[PDB]
This record gives sequence, C-alpha cells and structure tokens, in this order.
Amino acid sequence: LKETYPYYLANEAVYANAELEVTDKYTGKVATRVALADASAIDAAIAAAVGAQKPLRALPAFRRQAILEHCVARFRERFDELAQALCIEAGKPINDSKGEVTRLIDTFRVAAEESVRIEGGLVNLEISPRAQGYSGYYKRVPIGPCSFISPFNFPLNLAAHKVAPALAAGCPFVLKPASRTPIGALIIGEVLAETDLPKGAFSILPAHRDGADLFTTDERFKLLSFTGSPTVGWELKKKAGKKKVVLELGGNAAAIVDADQREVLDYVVERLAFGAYYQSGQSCIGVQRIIAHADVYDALREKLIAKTRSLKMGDPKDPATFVGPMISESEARRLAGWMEAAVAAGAKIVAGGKVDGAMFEATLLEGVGRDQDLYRKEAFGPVALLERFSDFDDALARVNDSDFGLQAGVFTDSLSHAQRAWDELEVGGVVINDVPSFRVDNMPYGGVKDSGLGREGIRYAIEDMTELRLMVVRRR
Amino acid sequence: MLKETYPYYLANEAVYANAELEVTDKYTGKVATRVALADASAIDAAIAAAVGAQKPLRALPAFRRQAILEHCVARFRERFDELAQALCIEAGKPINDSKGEVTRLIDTFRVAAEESVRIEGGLVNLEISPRAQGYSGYYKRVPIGPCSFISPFNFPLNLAAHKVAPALAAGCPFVLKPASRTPIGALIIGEVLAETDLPKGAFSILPAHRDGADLFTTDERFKLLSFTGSPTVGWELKKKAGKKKVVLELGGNAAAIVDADQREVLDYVVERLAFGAYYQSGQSCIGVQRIIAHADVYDALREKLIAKTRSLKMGDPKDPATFVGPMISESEARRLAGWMEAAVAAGAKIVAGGKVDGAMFEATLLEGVGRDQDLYRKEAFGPVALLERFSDFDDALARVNDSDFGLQAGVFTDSLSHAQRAWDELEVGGVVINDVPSFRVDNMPYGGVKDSGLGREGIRYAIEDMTELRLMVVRRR
Amino acid sequence: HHHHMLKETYPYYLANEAVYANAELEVTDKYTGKVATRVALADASAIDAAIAAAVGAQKPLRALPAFRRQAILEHCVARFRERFDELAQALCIEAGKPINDSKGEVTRLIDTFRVAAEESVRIEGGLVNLEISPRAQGYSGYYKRVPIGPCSFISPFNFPLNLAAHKVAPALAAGCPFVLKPASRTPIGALIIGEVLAETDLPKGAFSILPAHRDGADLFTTDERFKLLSFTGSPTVGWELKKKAGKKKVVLELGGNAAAIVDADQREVLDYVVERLAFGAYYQSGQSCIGVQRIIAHADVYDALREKLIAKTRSLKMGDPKDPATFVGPMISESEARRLAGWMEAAVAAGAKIVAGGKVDGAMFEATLLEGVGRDQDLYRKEAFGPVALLERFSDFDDALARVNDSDFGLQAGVFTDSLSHAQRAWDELEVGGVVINDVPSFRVDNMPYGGVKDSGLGREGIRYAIEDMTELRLMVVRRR
Amino acid sequence: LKETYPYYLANEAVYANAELEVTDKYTGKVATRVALADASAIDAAIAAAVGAQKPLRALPAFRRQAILEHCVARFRERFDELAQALCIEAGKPINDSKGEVTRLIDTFRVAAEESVRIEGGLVNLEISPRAQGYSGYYKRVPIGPCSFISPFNFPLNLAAHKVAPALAAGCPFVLKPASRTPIGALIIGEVLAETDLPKGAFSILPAHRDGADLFTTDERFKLLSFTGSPTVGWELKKKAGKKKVVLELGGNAAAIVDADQREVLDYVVERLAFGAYYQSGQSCIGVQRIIAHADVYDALREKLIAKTRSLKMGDPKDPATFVGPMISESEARRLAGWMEAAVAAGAKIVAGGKVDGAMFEATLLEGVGRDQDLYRKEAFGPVALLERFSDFDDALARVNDSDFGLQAGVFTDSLSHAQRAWDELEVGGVVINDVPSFRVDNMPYGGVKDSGLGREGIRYAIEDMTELRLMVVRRR
Ligand SMILES: *[C@@H]1C=CN([C@@H]2O[C@H](COP(=O)(O)OP(=O)(O)OC[C@H]3O[C@@H](n4cnc5c(N)ncnc54)[C@H](OP(=O)(O)O)[C@@H]3O)[C@@H](O)[C@H]2O)C=C1C(N)=O
Ligand SMILES: *[C@@H]1C=CN([C@@H]2O[C@H](COP(=O)(O)OP(=O)(O)OC[C@H]3O[C@@H](n4cnc5c(N)ncnc54)[C@H](OP(=O)(O)O)[C@@H]3O)[C@@H](O)[C@H]2O)C=C1C(N)=O
Ligand SMILES: [Cl-]
Ligand SMILES: [Cl-]
Ligand SMILES: [Cl-]
Ligand SMILES: [Cl-]
Repeated sequence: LKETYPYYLANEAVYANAELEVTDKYTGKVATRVALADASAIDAAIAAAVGAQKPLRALPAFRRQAILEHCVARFRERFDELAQALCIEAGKPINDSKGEVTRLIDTFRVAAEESVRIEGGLVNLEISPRAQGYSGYYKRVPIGPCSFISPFNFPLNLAAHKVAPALAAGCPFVLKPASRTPIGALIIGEVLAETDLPKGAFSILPAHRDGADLFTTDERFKLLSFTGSPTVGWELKKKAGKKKVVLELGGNAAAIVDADQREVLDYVVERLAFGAYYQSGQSCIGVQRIIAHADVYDALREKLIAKTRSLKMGDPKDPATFVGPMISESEARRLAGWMEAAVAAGAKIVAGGKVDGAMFEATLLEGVGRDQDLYRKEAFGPVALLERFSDFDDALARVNDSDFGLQAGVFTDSLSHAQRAWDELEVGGVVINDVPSFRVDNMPYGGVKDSGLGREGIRYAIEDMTELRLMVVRRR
Repeated sequence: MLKETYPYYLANEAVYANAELEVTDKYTGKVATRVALADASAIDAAIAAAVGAQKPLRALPAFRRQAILEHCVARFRERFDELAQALCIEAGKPINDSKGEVTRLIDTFRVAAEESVRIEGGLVNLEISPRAQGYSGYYKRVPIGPCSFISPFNFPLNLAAHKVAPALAAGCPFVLKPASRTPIGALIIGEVLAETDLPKGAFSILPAHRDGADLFTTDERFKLLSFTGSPTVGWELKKKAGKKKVVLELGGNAAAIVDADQREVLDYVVERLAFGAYYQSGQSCIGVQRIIAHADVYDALREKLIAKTRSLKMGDPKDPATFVGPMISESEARRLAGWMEAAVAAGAKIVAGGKVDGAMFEATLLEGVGRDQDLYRKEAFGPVALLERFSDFDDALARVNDSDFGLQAGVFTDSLSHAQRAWDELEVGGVVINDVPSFRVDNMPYGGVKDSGLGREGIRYAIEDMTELRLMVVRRR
Repeated sequence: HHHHMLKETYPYYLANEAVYANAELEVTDKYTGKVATRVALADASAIDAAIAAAVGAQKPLRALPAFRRQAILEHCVARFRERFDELAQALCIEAGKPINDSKGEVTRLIDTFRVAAEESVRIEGGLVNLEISPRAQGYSGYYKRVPIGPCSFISPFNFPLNLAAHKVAPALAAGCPFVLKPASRTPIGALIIGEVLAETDLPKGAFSILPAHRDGADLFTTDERFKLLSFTGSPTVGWELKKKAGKKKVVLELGGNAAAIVDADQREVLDYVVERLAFGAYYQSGQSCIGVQRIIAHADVYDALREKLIAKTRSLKMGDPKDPATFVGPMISESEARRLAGWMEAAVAAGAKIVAGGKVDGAMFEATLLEGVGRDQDLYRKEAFGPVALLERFSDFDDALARVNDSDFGLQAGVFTDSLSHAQRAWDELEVGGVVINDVPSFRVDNMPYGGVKDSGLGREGIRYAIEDMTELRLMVVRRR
Repeated sequence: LKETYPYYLANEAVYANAELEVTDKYTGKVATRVALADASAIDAAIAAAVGAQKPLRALPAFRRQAILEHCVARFRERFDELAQALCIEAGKPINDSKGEVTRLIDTFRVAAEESVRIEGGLVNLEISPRAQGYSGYYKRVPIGPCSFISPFNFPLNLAAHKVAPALAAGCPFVLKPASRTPIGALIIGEVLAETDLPKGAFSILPAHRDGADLFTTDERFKLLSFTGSPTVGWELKKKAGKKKVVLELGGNAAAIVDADQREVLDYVVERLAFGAYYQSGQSCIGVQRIIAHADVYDALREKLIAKTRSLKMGDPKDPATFVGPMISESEARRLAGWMEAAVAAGAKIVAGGKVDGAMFEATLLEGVGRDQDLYRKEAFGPVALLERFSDFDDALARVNDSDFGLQAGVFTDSLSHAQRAWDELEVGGVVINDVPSFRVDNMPYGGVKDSGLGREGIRYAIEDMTELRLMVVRRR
C-alpha cells in the first residue's frame, strides 16, 4: 500500500490531508492514511459535476466505451495490487479478494458493452383518428449529477455497479466510499483520472456518515444511489428531497433444500457453506437460514456440521484461510449477543460458535426460534440457522417470514416446486439449484420489501440514471 | 341531470355512508350533487381490503384482466353522454371538450386492455464468464402491491384512468382519491368497476379532502404512491411517503417555438396555439403558456393570433358554441388576474382579452411580459398566453428551458437540424414537432423532468412502475 | 341457435368484390359424399387480374394508418362472432370435421384475428446507436417495418379457417395486399371470410380469394409480382413449391410425426395424460399437423398407461360429424384412409399389434392404437394424418429424446414430466420448432411462434412472427455534423 | 506475401496444391499461389461441419466471445499485413485497404459483444380460457451448417459479416472466398485455426464458381448466405433446395441533393466524390446516380467537375492514389462500352473518361438517358451520372426508377423531405445528409427489389443463422 492516498476532486488527485486512518482489519494496525473530504470539498465536487453535464453528454458512445475499456485493461494489469489492498482494508480472504477483482472487471466489461447499446425506441402513435399523422421516438438522456454511496463489504464491485453505469450513461457523479474501506474506490479514482473524461465528471471523496449530509440533501443531485444497511437506506430516502432514490440493502436470505436432494447433498452442502460463510457471512445475500426437508434433514445436518467445522479461520492473507475477521470487534459482539440470546432461549450451536475479537468461527445452529433477532435481523456474519420442514408451501412461507426480500434459493428437481417458488417467494431473485448468494454482474439485482428499491446490474442501473426524452412528430 | 347523491366505493362496493361532500356546478355555482365523504376509518378499511385482495388479484389470468378492462370500455361507450355531462357540470368543462375527454378515457382503457395480455417478461444470458457457466436467467413482472392514487380536478376521468387502467392490467389493488371538486367521474368509474368480477378489495374509490387524506401518503401498506396534481403538493407528498415508490405527474409553463420558416402554415400554427393556450380555459398541465416566435413571422403571427384569440366564444360550458368556460373557482381567477396585473404594471401589454368577471376569464394574450414575472415563471393554469420574439434558434431553446419546469415543449419548424437540436437540448419529458406541447395520445410515455414530475405514465410505462422484476436464476450442472 | 343451409353457389373474390364467374368447383360433404354446394373456380386470367390489382393496391393500402387497419380487423372479429354457427356448420360439412371441434376452430379464427387487431397498432420499429467508432461519429439510426409487397397465400383442407387466418390477418395488420388460394376440397370458409372482408373499407385490390386446383395454381408460386409465398400444407408439396418460387421470400408450414414422452413420475396424473394423448392423437381423426402420432412411455408407468389408453381409445365415438357425440369423423377421402390402412397392414405384417380399434370402412377409420411398430416402418416415419397412434416403451431419458428426434420432421413434441432437468434437456435437445411440457405437442395458441424445422417447415407463424416475414426493415441513417 | 497459402479444412491448414494463382491487380504479375479445393475436399468440409454441430452448440457464450476477441487481437497485430495483402490482391488503394481492415476489426468486435446477448423471450400465452395455465419461453439455437460465398471487392469485411455472426451464433460454416481475392479469407482462417473452436467448425476453401456447385446444392447446409452480383445470387437461390437463402447483392445507388444545400456544397461534393469513386466505384452502394435540384445544380456541377478531375489515379500502393485499377481489364471494357453507348445516344462526358487497360478515370457524365445501360445496370466502376430535378416527388420517383433498391442518400435540411424520403424510397436503407455509400457494421444492411433478400449487420445476421426454439409449459 501507498503511505498516503488523495481523494479525487473533479477528476484530479488532491492530497488535502491525511486524517482518515485505514486499519488492517486482521492486525488492527493502521495500514495507510487517506484525505478526508469536508463539506466545502463535497460542495466543490457537486458544483463541478453540474458543470460537466454538458461536456460529458457531448461525448459519443464509443468514447465512453473507450474510457470503460481503459479501466478494464488497467484493473487487469493492477489485479494483484487491487486484491491485496482489498485483503488488508476489508480483512477479506485473499482468494475472495481475487474473486471480487474478477467481478470488478466483469462489471466494467459489461458496462463497456452496454455503453454503445443504450435503448431508444419508436412508438406507433396512430391509435385513434385524433392521432393520425403523429409518430413517436424516444431516447435516453442522462438524469443529471448522481450521488453514490457504497458499503464496506464489496468496496470495489459495489462501487463499480454505480460508477460503471454512470460512465456508460454519461452522468457526472460524486462517490462516497465506506470510510473503513476507501482504498479500492481511490484506486478506481486513480485509473479514471488517466482518461480524457471532462473535468468534473467524477469525484471520489471519503467522508464519515456524520459529514455526509450533502450526498443526500443537495438539490443539484438528480439521483441518490445507496448500497448499505436497510436502517440507513430508508432513513436517507426520507431526507433526499426531489431526487430519484435507488436503494440496495440487505436481508436474512434463506435456502430451501427439497425432499428430492439426497443424491446431491455433497453439492448442496458445499454451496450452502460458501453462501453462509464466504467473506465471513458479510454479504447482502449471504445464506442465513437453511430450510431443509425432513427426508434429507439428517444426512444434510451431519454433512453440514462436518463441512462447517472444516473451514479454516485465520489470517486473510493466507490462501488457506476461508473465514477471515469480521469488519470490527463491535460487529462480532453484536452478532455474538444475538447468538447468545438465541441459545438461552433454547437454540443449540452444533458447529463452531467461538468468538475472539473480530474472529468469529463459522457457526451452525439448530432450534433458533423464529422470533429471535438471530433469525429475523441481518446476521452479516458467519452464522447459519438450520430448520426442518415437510410441506413445500410451509417452506415457502418460512422464506417469506421476514421483513426482507433480496434473494432466495431452492435446491430441487421438481419443475412444479421451482415454478411455485418463482411465483410465491417475495424476493428480487429466486435461485434454483444454487444458494441465494449467487450473482452475475449483468443480471437484474436488488430487493423488495425492506431489502431495496430498484435494480442494479449494468443495464438496469443505466435505466435509473437516464430519463426518457420523447419526440412526437406531426406530419400533415 | 345527476343523481341526487353518490356513494363511495369501499372494497368494490357502493357505500352511501353520508352525503357530506357537496359538488357545485362550476358555472352556476350552485350545488349539483352530494357524495359520500370517506373518513380515516373508511380509508384504513380500504387499505386493509387492498392488502387482502393481493393474492386473489394476482391469481387472475391475463385474459380475465383484459375482459374486465373491456367491460369498462363498453360501459363507458354506453354511458358516453352521461359521463361528458357530469364532467361538464363538475369541472365547468365545455361540452365538446368534455366529450373529448370521455373519448380519451375510452382510449386509455382500450390501450390497457391490449397491454394486459402482453406484460413484459424476459430471458437473460448469464454465461458471461467461466464462473457463471450453466446458469440461465428468466424474469417476469409481478404486481408491486397495493397502490395509492391521487388525481386532480382538470381531467378527472382520463388522469384517474391513467392510474386505474394500468393497475387493472398489472394486478395491483388500489385506493383512488379523486379531487373533491370533481369526484363524480371517478365514482361513475367505480360503479362500472363494481359490475365486474374483480376480487373484493381490488379497488376502493374514496372522496376525501386533502386535510383528511394523510393516509394516502403515509400508510406503510401502500407500495406505490402515484400522484397527479400541482408541483407544490407533489414534492411535499414525496417527502412524507416513507418507504413506498413515488410517481409524480405535475405541471409547468409549457412553451411553443414558431420558427422562421412557418409563414405559409401560420393559420395552422395559430389554430394549434389557440387550442393549446385556451382549451378548457388553459387548465391543462401542458397548456401553452409561452409562445416564442421568430422575427421573420412575428408580425403576421401576432395579427393572426390576436384575431384568433378574440374570436373564441366564452360563456356557459353547456353550450356547444363555448370554447372558454369558467375557471375552477373565482379565487383561482383572482390568483391569475393578480399576476397579470403585476406584469402589466411592470410594462407588459394585454393585446387581446384581459377581462375577468368572477370565474369567467377571457382568452387573453400579452406581449412584453418580463421573464422574471410570476406570470412568466409560475404555472398560469388559466386562459393566458405570453408572446415573445426571437431571432437566434439557440436563444429560443434557452428561453424554453428558462424555467423551473420541464413537462413538454413544442416546435413548429421544417428544419431537420432545428428539430434535432430541440430534441437534444430541450429539458422536458417530451418535445412535440409541428404541434403544440399540449398534444398527448394515451399510449405514449408521458411525464415531466425538473420540477414537472418524476416518472412516466402512458399505459405501458405506468404498468412498469406498478410492477417489480422477479428474476429466476437456474443452475444446470 | 339455428340450423343453417349453405348457399347454392359461392362467388370468388377478385379485388375485394364477389364475382359469380362460374359454378365449376363442386364441394362435397365429406361424410355423405354428396355435393354440398358449388363455387366459382378461378382460371389463370382471373389470377393474373388479382395479382395486378394487388400491385395497384400497395400504395393505397400503405396509406392506411394503423388504427384503420385495426378497425378493419375488429370488423371481421365482430362478424365472425355473428356468423359463428354458419361458419362452424360449413366447416363441419366441407371438412367432415366433428361439429364441436368445428366450433372450436371458429373460436380460434376469432382469436387469431383478435390478436392481429391488437398487433396492428404496435408493429415494431427501432432506434440503433451507430456511434460505435470514430468514423461514425454523429450518425444515428432509425428503422421501421414496411409491407413486403403483394403476398401469395396457399392453405390446406384440415384447419381451413384458422390456417388461412394466420396469413390473412397478419397481412391486414402489416398492410400487404394478398391473393389467397384455399384448398379446393374446403373453400367455403375462405369465401365467407372474403364476404366479410368485402364489407370493410380496404382499398380495392387489397385482397383476392380465388379457388383453383393445384394443377391450375402455377402463378401462385411463380409470378414475379408476388414478394412472398406463404404455404401451409404437405411437406412434399411445400419443398417442391420453394424450388419454383423464383426471387420471392418463401415461408413453409408443413407436417410431421409428432411424439409425446410420458416420464417415469406421471403415475398420479395418468388419467390427465391419457385424456390429452387421446385428444392429440384422435382430434379431427388425427388430421392435424401436430397430431400425436408416437407415444413414448416410461417403463415405470407403461402398463398402467397402456390399459387406460386402450380403454380411452375404445371409448371414442366414431360417426357423423354433425352428431355432437361424434369425436372421430371421416378422414378427408377413402383413398387417404386406404393409404393409412396399407401402412398399418404393413406394420402388422412386420410384427406390430393393433391393441385398440383398427377397423376401417370407407373413409371411416376407427381411433386406433398399435404396439410394436418398427422404427423403419412407413407407419412410424411418415406423416400418418389419420386416427392412428403408436405406443413404445423406454427407460433411459436420453433414449426417449433420441426416439423423438428419430425422424425427418421436427414440428412439435410433448413431454409429461415433473423433472426440472428433464424439461430443460428436452427444451435443449429436441430438434423441433416447439417443445410442450405437460401437454401434448398438439397444443397451439394463436399468438405463439409456431412452425417447424428439418422437413417440417421454414419460418414461423403466430401473428407477430408472420408480420415480421410480411414486412421489410427500412433503415434511416441520419448524419449530424 | 507468403509464396504459397493453404486452405482450411475442418480448422486445419492443408497445403493440398498450389493451383490457384492470385495476381497483383495493378502489375498483372502473379503475387502468390493458394490451394484450390476440389469436390472431394468440399464434401469433407461439409461432413466435418455436420460433425461439429453438437460440440459447437455445447460451447457457452463466453467461450464464443473469447474466440472472437482472439480474432480481434490478431487482426490488430496483423493490421499492416492484412492491408497490404488487400492492396495487392484487390488492387485497392492502400488507405482504402487500411479502412477495410479497420472495418474487419469493427465487425468482429460487434460480434464478440453480441455473442453474449443473443435474444430470447417470454411470451404470455394466457390470452383465452383454453390457454389458462400455459406460459411461453423461447431461445435461439443454431440453424445448422452454413454455406458462405463472398465477393472480390470487400474480401475481408464482407466475409467477416458472415463468419463473425456464425461464430457468435454457434453455426459451423464452409466459406468460399472470391478466387481473385482469397488471401484475406485465408489469413482469417489462419487466425481462426489458432482458437479452440471444435474441429469441423470452420473450413475456408478457394474454389472457382465452376467447381462450387456443392456450396449451393448440398442438403447438409441449412443456410446459404451469398454476397455478390445480382445475376449470380438470384440464380443460386433457384438451385438452393430446402436451405434458407440470404442474398446481399448490388444496385445503381442514387444521391439526391436538395434545393437548400448551397451553404454546404463543398461537403456534399466531397461525399459524392467519395461514394462514387472510392475503390474505383467497386462498391455495392457506390454512388452511381446524382439527382440535384435546379437551384444548386449549376454550382454543384462546377464543384463536382473540379473535384472529380483532382482525384489521382495510379498505383494503389502509393498512398496518394485514390483511383486504383478496376478488378480486370474486361470489367473496364464492360463499363467503357456502356459509357460509349450513352455518349452515342447524346450523353456528355464532363470529367475524366479515359480508360487504359484496367485504369478507368474517375468520370462524370450528363444527359444519360434513363433507358441506357449506364443508367439502369450496376456500373461497378468509377462513373457517376448527374441529372436535374425541381419537384421533390420527381426526385424520389427517379431514385425508385430502377430494378434495384439497396441504399439511397438525400442531402437536405427539410424535415418533411427527409420524412418523405424515408417513406417512399424503396431501398433497404435511406441515408440523410451523407451518400448511400455509408455503412457502419452493426446496422441492419441489405437490399429490396433485385438488390437482396435479408439483412446483415451482426445482430441481423445472427437472427438468420438461428431458429426459435419455443418451450410451452402447462401448469394445472
Ligand atoms: C450487497 C452487500 C451489502 N449490502 C448491505 O451493506 C450493509 C453492510 O455495509 P455497511 O457499510 O456496514 O452499511 P452502512 O449502511 O452502515 O454504510 C454504508 C455506507 O453508507 C454510509 N452512510 C451511513 N450513514 C450515512 C448517512 N447518515 N449519510 C450518508 N452516508 C451514510 C456509510 O458511511 P461510513 O461512515 O461507513 O463511511 C457507508 O459509506 C448490509 O446491510 C448489507 O446488507 C447490500 C448489498 C446490495 N443489495 O447490493
Ligand atoms: C457489397 C459489395 C459488393 N456487392 C456486389 O458484389 C458484386 C461484385 O462482386 P463479384 O465477386 O464480382 O460478384 P460475383 O457474383 O461474380 O461473385 C461473387 C462470389 O460468388 C462466386 N460464384 C459465382 N458464381 C457462382 C456459382 N455459380 N456457384 C458458386 N459460387 C459462385 C464467385 O466465385 P469466383 O469464381 O469469383 O471465385 C465469388 O466467390 C456486385 O454485384 C456488387 O454489387 C454486394 C455487397 C453487399 N450487398 O453486401
Ligand atoms: Cl380520436
Ligand atoms: Cl469468472
Ligand atoms: Cl473508425
Ligand atoms: Cl378459449
């Protein structure tokens, strides 16, 4: 890592200060220092984004594509640097960190392809005699300056899912990364600064939530796009004013294991362990609830206990580590408190369960009451809950027994069960024969209920960052 | 003649709960009918019924929803004169234009009947990288949930239709609050819907005054608020909406450019300008408020427009000869008259019309209105238009955009390049070429940017906001 | 409501108007053999005149706005509903089609025109971003669909209303003038449609409907003024017509020997499966281009399915198609029944066994079920087009898929299964136009893409897809500097 | 150039013989020798294509994309080699040759992007009570083995418009390039041979038209896609048998100059000279007929005579050459015979007109009667005809006064004239404010009337190389 990082104000690196300390989430020592933006800098960034609307809009589509393709090439060259920085600032196991840099590249690559493909349309207006001679044409224009707020757990790829569409769509933006994990955003900033984007087209400004009011309230932003916790996101919607609001939040995702799965339980168990425990459960679609049919429950339980106990916890820089530290000791203590309450109420820890500082073991529980915080709130840690069902409709009801609705998974070979799950699960996406934790970066992605408002995935984010501009032409 | 009293509709059924809401004839000023006024207990009951109707409504196949919409079309056609006359009374809308809106009401439900059997689904290729080998993606649209609908006084039928008909096509239960000044049209829509086999709770139509309507914005069981009305109200309701999606269809001060090449078609242009500026006495969210005309045609356009404006017949909207009926109230005529007087005091000149008697506001044309005047920058929503002159097309575009609003604009031109530039640079929802900004057909994407709205109506586009994508990812190994 | 009688003579339609040119074409009641009516037979001079009028109608027809074409289509819908019984009874007589299934086809006629009425106001155009490289900076693309030109339509005897409708109704939606030649054995329905179409304000020359025997129909294939030949009929004829079509686009809707797979997991729903198999195999005496000809049933359910299917097949009433109790009416002619009976006799001679039905009397062919038909037999590999189905047994699902594909044809196949992976494998591996899951391949709804691959067709019908073939893209590139 | 080139049989270089001599079209000397495929080799290629169907269909989309991206990267590496080979075997001026190599890269680039977004669909089938419970899904599958025939004038890019879609769609193909210009196609074959396409996925086989019968008649091909002269194309359609036929032919394209174009006449004349005389008019959308309004006719005529005379004719290896040799002396004699006939009937040569062997000057004529061969047949040489109009409907009627209908151009600033041109010109494509000679490689491209049947451009070609495969699912 560099000794200091700047922030990016109107496309240019500014070593304004070194007030924001970023710690190695495993050793707790300060790893680097970056410049912290104050309100005057955020205001300057917004002013410059307003000024860049017209130059940015004049860029032809192939120039936007070229800019995105430059990012792709440089992320490829700097692949291991990006992964190592992610490993340090997020505590993310090095193999998962490489997974994320691969996705970062995927996301920018899809955006490069979509930048020359933005949907326009023709509409037939001659639907009645009054409208004889009229024809309709629409194209998508930038919504205007965008305010982007990203979280700690995928500090490259979840920032990418706003930055890359904005570049494809021609919106200037100001991005506030997570203060705990700002480095990846600032490496994206350095790469973007090398392109011929108009000055003001982007700023990337670290700022604590307590100094971030302008990202929500400033009327010069036309879009607020927030990825993070449900409690924060719904509060920001209340204060956004006139701008459009897109929310990517979290949930307590469930995976159903159907009665017909005996012969493939080793496959199911492997995916369940990945979904529940990769990057230590700190995924908005991490597996938290496992709803297993009575016919397979016993063999699944035995296999899942074994697999869970086998996952190495420790130094995320070690390729053998599967379970790194949680983002902070305080977050481990929150989850450990929910776990202890669940246990005192009758639940049993059947694998794992030890917590030391931010080091939370991969843990499996049985008998968690559905009214427990551990069941109903977002665990965001390496805990999974196993329950048993015999009626498939009851399994669906259990998945839906939640404030949230991001993604769900169903392991089944029953056509009608897959159909019924698609129809009845009140989630953004249903995954068949994999865990809810699966995402590919072109697919529409987001939540309903308390889990979000809108869809990301390149094409869908561009939709929200643009406005239809209709032309009606009358011929006489 | 109207019925002596109208019910409201609670969970698909007529309830003559009371007769508290008096509806006046906007021309005679006398009470024309009385209708049932919903209290908060009735609105709460309607919301609970809508929640309960979600699953039965979702269970209806598309062809059943189409049959429900087609029944509405047939009954609206059947009751065409009844609807137009009620509209004429409760809105003071000239009878020919009332008949025009009933025709649009039919069109809107007809488009929705067609769209109900072709709601968009999709396939997604997910095999974009080795990690995703063997995955395929399918998505369909599901109802967003119970919808809260608020409609205004000026197009009570068609602007309610642009929410109700999409909701029927999409399978969303809804609760509609019509404007208290003009609730009869919506209650006739309710009577027609009550004839269909929609599940109970699929719809409620509840008159309520704004000060009793808090739940339409704040109740957490609604998943969408779709509001059509004044910008001042709409942006305030967005602040209080909570978690729900918000769609806003508001107003503006729409402009029309007349280009330098228009000499040979000026009679056509003037006719459309007068229609746009003075149709239903300017009470249109895309009424022509500002006319920006090139110096080359300005003198001939001015003479023709003054003559046309002075020819428009004002009076009893029940008279088919009437083009300018009453404004919705004397207080609204007084509002606009005050801006007009302030503009004249600052140097503007009335060149046609200008006389106001109660709610009877003449079709009025001004020159010399300063760009900083309330008459220029605020939504007139009355039979007043402002004429100004330009010579540089970019100046004309800048003048169109010199506004808080951005709903629609119009450009009369035969220059390909000027049309291209207008489409590119006018910050509006829609640009109309060779007709006024006041044109709308009910299938087109329709809405505003800047302070004029958030989102699009028109059947397909409304369905899109009333539904959520539900993705299915399937892994084969 | 009432028993109708056919008119004594029917005209043909030349440039939208009835011409009682002659009464040379006798149309028989296919059950009684008796001549039912006579219609005007068009000669080559009349065909040429219709083609010339179609050319002349292109510009007027192009000038109709979309809502006018919708109103024309809606008029047909309204009148087909008014004349529902007239159409069903005429269909019953001229095609020998059981009256309940004739009513079913008139319902499809209505649905097909209704879908076309809806599609007529939403014909797709598009925008194209052309700024993909520095050279193309400032260019933008717009495209709309325009009529392909005059269309030649040829339709068969078995679904004479609805298969004509799948060409006529898209042509009206797309704005193509057309000349329709119906099957000489079943021209009445097409001419009733012509009468209804004559009532509309279509420009003169927008349509002609001309009965003509195949030996006098050469211009329908070869005339250079037609820009599209769309043929629905036998594979042998269709592929030959393509060879003689010349420059025009060619669309073919042909036949096949459709198969239905019954998977191992279907025991609890066998009564439903048997009902659909019997419907698919024997509806209109198997004279359907997607009739079930081959049933491929898993060993786990085979014995139970076989007993239920034999009983269901035996229960089917054969007789006068005017009798509403009749499900199996006459085949279209005695010679066609003799063709199929000979293939059946050859299959039995090589070891097959008739396990239900099998009696043939003139054109009255019993609903018949066979076991043990060899895969090399004509009865297996050629289009039966009669009330015969063949039952075979499998255990390996890949072997079942290979058996479905073991064919010159590829129109539709059906699979009864609750296995997600089997449905996916079937979708992926069956070389057919359409795979039906948990119903027979005989299912069709008139908006869906429909057609064959291999020897079963070229192109797709279903309203939206037919419109696409009857139109050309017209691109506009606009350069701004 | 290499001394000898192989052909490609089932993805492999085969030095079967050196029988096909390829000449330098300017010097006339033999430049190289290539292997000539006989009927046995064509048969083996077709058999190998049938065998490759299932392995090729098994490739996931991202693998097809990587194969196409490999081609793009290698064409960039071999850019000068491709351009010089084109300049020799086609006699194409070197700057025009580098232009075509750039297009070759564009075409493959677009195909790589489209390979991962081939359209499928959902259809709502519940349109009547009979169809309650049914749902529709469709995807596109390869049509099968494709027969490709390409012409001499754009040897690289017009072959690319068949090859690249086939790779994106998963169809095996056998390509027969033009015998006069096969080197480009064989360099493409060498690059394709480097990839992990299954053996049999592609063959590229030089063969003279007289030995090419199997490319039209073999029933194992499911598609014939031909680009070349109208006379050959319509003949091949008649012999194609059951296979689908796609035809990209030619025409006598027209450009209208409207009455309002005085202020931009230098631009108009520049584009006219480009469209009429680039690669010596040997383009299927070369400008052959110029229809100019009386109001600007005299000023355009003067500027166009001066422009045409300024164009340097000579050695195509010299970058200063704009007008290289025509493909053969006999093709020059053909065009010069039509020119002499039109002059004998009263036309006047007003610029150029000199022909020496295959060196045909950029030439402009007036007064060519509309019944002349020079007017109605495809000139395919550096000759353009100027005529005059006053009524816009007359100008439209003149454009349509042809057997052909590929593209037309209209220089106008009249909105209504542009709308009318779009509506009434019976062509595949109308170009507004550029010549009909414009093409970008993603746009739908093709002719109506005698000019073609079907559309190329990557997305549109893929549509013709695939079949819809519908799945109807009944739930009860
Ligand atoms: C996919 C992956 C994860 N998630 C959801 O993310 C959170 C876990 O992330 P976390 O960073 O801990 O969430 P957060 O809400 O606390 O902070 C996110 C960003 O918002 C900033 N922020 C907080 N509060 C404010 C206020 N008042 N104003 C402005 N900005 C604010 C944070 O600032 P810092 O102080 O941390 O710098 C930070 O930038 C889980 O809930 C998980 O579900 C969602 C995913 C998805 N759906 O795509
Ligand atoms: C864009 C550019 C050009 N064109 C159209 O192309 C021709 C000029 O090209 P040309 O090679 O001279 O045309 P062609 O028809 O003579 O030959 C083209 C290819 O077809 C092969 N070929 C001819 N005849 C047969 C037969 N009977 N069987 C098989 N193959 C045959 C030729 O073989 P060679 O003997 O030359 O090796 C050659 O491969 C102009 O009309 C021009 O308009 C079209 C374009 C477009 N629309 O995309
Ligand atoms: Cl109308
Ligand atoms: Cl990967
Ligand atoms: Cl370029
Ligand atoms: Cl039905």
